[PDB]
Amino acid sequence: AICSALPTIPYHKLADLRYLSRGASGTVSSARHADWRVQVAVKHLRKDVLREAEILHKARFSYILPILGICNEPEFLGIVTEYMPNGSLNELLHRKTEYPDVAWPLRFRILHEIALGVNYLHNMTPPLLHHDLKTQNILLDNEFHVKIADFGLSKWRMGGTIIYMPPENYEPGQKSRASIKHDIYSYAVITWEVLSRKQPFEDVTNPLQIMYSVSQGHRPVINEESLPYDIPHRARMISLIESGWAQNPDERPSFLKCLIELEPVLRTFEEITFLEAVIQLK
Amino acid sequence: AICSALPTIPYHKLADLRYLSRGASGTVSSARHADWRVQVAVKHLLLDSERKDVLREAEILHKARFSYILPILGICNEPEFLGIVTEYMPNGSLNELLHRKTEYPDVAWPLRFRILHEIALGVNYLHNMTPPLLHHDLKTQNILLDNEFHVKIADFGLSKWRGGTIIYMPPENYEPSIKHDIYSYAVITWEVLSRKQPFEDVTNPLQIMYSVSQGHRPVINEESLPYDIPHRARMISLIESGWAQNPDERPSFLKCLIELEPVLRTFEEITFLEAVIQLK
Ligand SMILES: COc1cc2nccc(Nc3[nH]nc(C)c3C)c2cc1S(=O)(=O)C(C)(C)C
Ligand SMILES: COc1cc2nccc(Nc3[nH]nc(C)c3C)c2cc1S(=O)(=O)C(C)(C)C
Repeated sequence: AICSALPTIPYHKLADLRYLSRGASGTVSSARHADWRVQVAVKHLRKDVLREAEILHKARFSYILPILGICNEPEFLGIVTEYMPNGSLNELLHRKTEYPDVAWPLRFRILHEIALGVNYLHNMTPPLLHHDLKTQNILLDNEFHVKIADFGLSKWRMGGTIIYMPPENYEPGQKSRASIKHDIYSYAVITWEVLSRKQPFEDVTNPLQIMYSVSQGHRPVINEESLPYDIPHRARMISLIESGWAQNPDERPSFLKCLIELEPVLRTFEEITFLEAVIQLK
Repeated sequence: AICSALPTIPYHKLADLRYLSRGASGTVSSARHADWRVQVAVKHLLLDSERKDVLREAEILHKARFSYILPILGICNEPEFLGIVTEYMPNGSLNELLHRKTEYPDVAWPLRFRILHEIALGVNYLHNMTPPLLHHDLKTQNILLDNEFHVKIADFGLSKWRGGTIIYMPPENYEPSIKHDIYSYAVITWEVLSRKQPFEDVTNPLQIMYSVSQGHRPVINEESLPYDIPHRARMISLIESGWAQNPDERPSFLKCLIELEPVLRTFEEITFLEAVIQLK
């Protein structure tokens, strides 16, 4: 029966408000809270903003973007969260000039924390299904620890890129929106993307042509060029990817199964290697 | 009107339960959550008032959620067992970091200043709540350190909405205030910058209490606070105003933070990372 209320933040308490990005969800800005003396992120532009705040507030966990409050005024409506200084996983994987090396321990830690975050959502009462996982909404804190964001399409078990969407979701309905095998598919594509640092379906022009290929059973390429033979635990990771993005949803594993497979892999990395991987990025 | 409920954790979902420490508040054990696959910490203990105290602590932790407050994950509320489940802090307490000198020969200045800044950020947040939450039991022992040595404030047993060690207690509190936490903070600051035990040459805690009531404080000289400390004069000023005999002369955490902000800006981000790697 222990209940915590989300604080209401007056818009005038946000100082040094600076534009970060503009998306479908709305505009993201950075700011500093004048009383709390911390940096914050603000997602702004009704019911859909409040629904996302409610989900973030209820789904609080170590690998979920921490919500600090809501701006609910006639003048302004926005979601206030902790500021993620290292942006998104998408930026880390594809900004190769900015990041020439992303050490294996760190890539494996990121994959483990994404699975830990999604598993938590799935274990809630009732289960919370993300349904829009992408490298763009896997955010990175000051020490490159994962924070999952974007709960706009996230539904309680009661436009942009399609590369993380299972083929059965292309023509939606009751069954597809209800599916508990959607997030694992997205996770399988993210895993491939993290281990290769390549754009899934890079050689395909139209995203509609990607959709046609995926429905036939075609997936991002698994070979020596995309996934080199020097990748730690390559065979095990390939097995996880291929089961995760299987055409038949029934053949895709649960996040629990995924985590039990990843735990021995993560134990082979000494703690200092995670620290060294992060310093290499600065 | 957005409300979040604290999850109830069945005791059987806590695997590898191992003793860590025993305190006045209760026993602390480490464990792993069988479904969530994460390491956790459990603070556990049979009386109506004793049960109510644990529920009070869990309520405070749940309501006072913030970046520098120990994150609560759930409550174990069973006939068989009653406990508070939180994130596991792998680096223990600030007390251990400052005084285990063989384990930690160097604690670089950027990290010491970052710790001091995060303690002030955490306490300021508590003070800014509606109504204000006053810690009233700040000590180096309940300043916990996460995997990257970021601060998490714990122990909300004595924390009130507006025993043990007396070294962090203002003299007016001996015979029973929004000016208690700043006093504790001033002692913690001295302790962080010196790595010495406050009043180390005293054989009885009553001798500390008598000294403090007479306006005497931990020594500030070249031996305790060397001349090579970054921003030494400013830090000494903060310490001395923070532990002033007259509570009215002690600053607010807002003032304290405005004082610390330019100090923290002089350190490049990579120096914090290098300070942590030096500890491993
Ligand atoms: C450094 O760039 C960003 C930092 C962010 N920190 C926290 C949250 C962000 N976005 C967000 N998602 N959902 C909510 C409710 C909020 C505030 C952040 C977003 C960015 S960004 O927009 O520049 C990026 C890296 C995603 C393009
Ligand atoms: C590594 O040692 C500890 C880690 C801890 N991690 C999280 C919480 C702890 N204590 C706690 N305080 N309040 C609550 C509700 C809880 C669970 C931790 C305590 C320890 S310890 O007891 O070994 C130490 C370092 C304080 C002596």
